[PDB]
Amino acid sequence: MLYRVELIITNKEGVRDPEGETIQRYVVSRFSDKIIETRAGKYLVFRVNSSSQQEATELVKKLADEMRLYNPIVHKIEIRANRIE
Amino acid sequence: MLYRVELIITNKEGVRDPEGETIQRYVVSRFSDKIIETRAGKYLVFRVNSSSQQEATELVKKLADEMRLYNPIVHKIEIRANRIE
Repeated sequence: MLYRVELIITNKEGVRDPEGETIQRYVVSRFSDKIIETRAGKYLVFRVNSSSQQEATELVKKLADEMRLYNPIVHKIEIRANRIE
Repeated sequence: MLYRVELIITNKEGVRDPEGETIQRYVVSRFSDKIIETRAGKYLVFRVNSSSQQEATELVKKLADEMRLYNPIVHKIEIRANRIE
C-alpha cells in the first residue's frame, strides 16, 4: 500500500510564532481587518510504502521524533494520511 | 461568524523543491527506505470573520495573490476552511 502522509508542524499556543506575528502585523492587518490572526508553520508531505494507514502514520511520527523535525517542548504536530494510487 | 482557514503553499510538480530534496536525501532516506519522497512547503492558518465559507476562502485567496505570499508561476496553493466557535 502507498500512502500520502502530511505533517504539519506549528508552535504551541503559548510559544511566540515570529513569522505569524510579523505576517499578521505588516501584511495581513493591512490587507483586511476581517483576518484577525495568522499562525505559521511547516508543511511536509511524504509518499510512504506501508501495510496499513497506522503503520504509515506512526512511521512519520517516529521520523519527526527521532530525526528532530520538531522540538516537542515548543512545537506541536499534526499528521494526516490517505491511501493513494 | 468565524472560520479557520488553512493555506498550504508548495512548489509546482515541475519545479525543484530544495528543502524537500535535501530532507529526503540526508534525513528521510537515512531513517526509512519506506518513505520514498518528501515535498516541503509553508503552512499558514488564519482566523477569519466572514458571512460565509466562500467569502472567507476567497478572501484568503485574494490575500495570497495580492500580497504575494506565493509566486503563481512556481508555486501551488491549497485552501481549506472550517467554521469554528
